[PDB]
Amino acid sequence: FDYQDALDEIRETEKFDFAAIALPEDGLHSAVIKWKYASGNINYRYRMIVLRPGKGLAGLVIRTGSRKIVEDVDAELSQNDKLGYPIVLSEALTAMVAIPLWKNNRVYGALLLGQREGRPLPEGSTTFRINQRLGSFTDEINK
Repeated sequence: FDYQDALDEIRETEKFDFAAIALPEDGLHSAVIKWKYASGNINYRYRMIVLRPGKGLAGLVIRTGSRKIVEDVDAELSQNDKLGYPIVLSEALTAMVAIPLWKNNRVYGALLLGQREGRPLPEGSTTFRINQRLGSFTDEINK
């Protein structure tokens, strides 16, 4: 209440083509990660993404608890990497920053900021800060 709006603000203000939030959800005998919120999406395929623990770009970020930066998806990610990151394929991202969302002293979800069509990541994305901009969540800085 309301994460969609905040997501739009960040994407609109920081000038990204795409933004999304990954959060934990209850599954049968296993918690899963889904892309619950999205801004500037080109289709609705991301809604169908269900990730087992540790999997996907979101899972990589949740596991390491530190941000992941990809200036150029095409050149930096292997075929295997790309296949294992469905939202990247689904949204046609050519560059992206993924940031761990921390609730309390625990890594919780992930914020993805992405670009399309070869548009570079905005200058300063490397030290983008979640705190006081996404409700309760903070990033890995000061952890």
